[PDB]
Amino acid sequence: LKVEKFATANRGNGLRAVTPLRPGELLFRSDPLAYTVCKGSRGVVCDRCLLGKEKLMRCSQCRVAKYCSAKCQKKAWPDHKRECKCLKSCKPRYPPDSVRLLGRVVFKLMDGAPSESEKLYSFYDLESNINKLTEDKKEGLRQLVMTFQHFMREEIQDASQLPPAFDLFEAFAKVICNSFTICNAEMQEVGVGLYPSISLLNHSCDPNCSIVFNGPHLLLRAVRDIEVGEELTICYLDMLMTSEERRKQLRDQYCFECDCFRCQTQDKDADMLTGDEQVWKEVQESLKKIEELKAHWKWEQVLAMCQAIISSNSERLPDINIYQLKVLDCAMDACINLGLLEEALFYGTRTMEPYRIFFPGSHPVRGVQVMKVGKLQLHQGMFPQAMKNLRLAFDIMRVTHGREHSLIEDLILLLEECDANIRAS
Ligand SMILES: Nc1ncnc2c1ncn2[C@@H]1O[C@H](C[C@@H](N)CC[C@H](N)C(=O)O)[C@@H](O)[C@H]1O
Ligand SMILES: [Zn+2]
Ligand SMILES: [Zn+2]
Ligand SMILES: [Zn+2]
Repeated sequence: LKVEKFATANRGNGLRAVTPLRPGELLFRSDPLAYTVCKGSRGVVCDRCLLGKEKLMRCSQCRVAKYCSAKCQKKAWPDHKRECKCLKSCKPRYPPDSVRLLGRVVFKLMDGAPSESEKLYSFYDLESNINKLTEDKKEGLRQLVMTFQHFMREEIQDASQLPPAFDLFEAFAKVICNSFTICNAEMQEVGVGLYPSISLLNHSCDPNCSIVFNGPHLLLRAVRDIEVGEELTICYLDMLMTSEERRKQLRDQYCFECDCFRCQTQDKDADMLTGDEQVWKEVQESLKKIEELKAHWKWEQVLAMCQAIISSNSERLPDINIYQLKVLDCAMDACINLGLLEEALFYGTRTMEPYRIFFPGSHPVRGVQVMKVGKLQLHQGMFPQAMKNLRLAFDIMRVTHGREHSLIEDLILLLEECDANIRAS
């Protein structure tokens, strides 16, 4: 093990390097203690492997769980067995993701075989911040508790049917500040899970580690050189957020004030907020709907909304503005999913310099973005350009993804195809 739990001065438990670490070094890997497909991806991706398919087969008993294959259906049965009847009874209604997630967790906790996901830190070690919650938040938790009790009612009727140390209210509180959003290879949000060992990592806006998902599986890597004893951190948040926005989310969701170098010095805020507030505020507001559509894989609607914004703001709002940038990114992704590849490259190319600015060093989201643009270029026959970007994507993803991630093999195949096309030209 290259990492260990320790007690920090002022931020609870954390994780630290046992040995010197190099960029790209694998620190930990884990399957989830428990996970579920997220609200917007339900029925779009396989329940088990979280990969999207034109044809998924519904579970016969609930008609809610969907799978890409008989293999996935079977492997998922232990996790699905006790929720099947609960999902069935409430159809077409469907519980919040956290409720479905904790529904799985409670039966997992009764397995006598230790979960690998809990090697460093267990579900019960998870921070709940109970003494820090606002009254409005505690009220929302009590609403969640009631929803769980009703959702689970065919399987569980009383507290005596779960481990004594398990407390439903504190379990929802643990979920708020220890959940991971599982992303597919293209960085679309597809699931949510608990990975208790990985929950040990404290947050920074300039982290020395990063996580990536390959299906439900999580890989933790160093993303720069790290010294013996140094605290290991990850960034909890989207990079395309101002310091005021990050501070709000970290306060509201994680019960802390971020005092990192970036937050203290408003690092990159001026570039993020390029252009006129009266113009970009309208983009920010429009993104609420655009992001929700994207989360539900509604690509035609996303594209329509983004095109309206991109065309109307072209004379006034620069692409480096984070709101304009998010709209370009959504537009690109909508186009890729609809097979509008020339248009996708048009939007993706415009994201390149801002991504270089806002995702410094080695960040998996930038590696994936560069790979997407490289692949589009190769498709469009722009071989020298594609080759530079595919190599750049490799320079990044070798660190952020590593050779244990299946996307690296995919990338190598594109570079070989591009190379062959160059030699043939
Ligand atoms: N940069 C930070 N400054 C202060 N508290 C932090 C920071 N990052 C994480 N935390 C705390 O850690 C919680 C989330 C946990 N996943 C991390 C490990 C946690 N410190 C523990 O003892 O279990 C947050 O909700 C905060 O309570
Ligand atoms: Zn599957
Ligand atoms: Zn079922
Ligand atoms: Zn910060």
